[PDB]
Amino acid sequence: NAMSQKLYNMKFAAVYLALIAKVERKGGKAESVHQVTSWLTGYEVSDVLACLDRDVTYGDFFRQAPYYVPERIAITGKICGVRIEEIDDPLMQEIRRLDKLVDWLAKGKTSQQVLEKYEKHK
Repeated sequence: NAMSQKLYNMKFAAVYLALIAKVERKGGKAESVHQVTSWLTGYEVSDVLACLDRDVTYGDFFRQAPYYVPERIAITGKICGVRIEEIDDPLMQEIRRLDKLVDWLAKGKTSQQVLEKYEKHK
């Protein structure tokens, strides 16, 4: 429930491990989190894991994402109290899109089901 830009300067590793803990507490798997994070940001799963041993901030992880996936614009709706598509701050908006993907995992979707939700075909 970190809502402000104070989030950007919190350490990546602790913040990301808390996402995983949420999913594991609800019977999901750490690997599913890595998979949806990789999909969203363009980071390889191994890249995400390497960041656990760095002192990079959560904000700087998102600022340096190699390739945001086009289908992420379809990640709409509410999370952490606010409408994702109406978030003005572009960095917070990507962060909240990850929170939405992780919410699906905490709610029992596999990463395959989450990707299938947002990948759009002609």
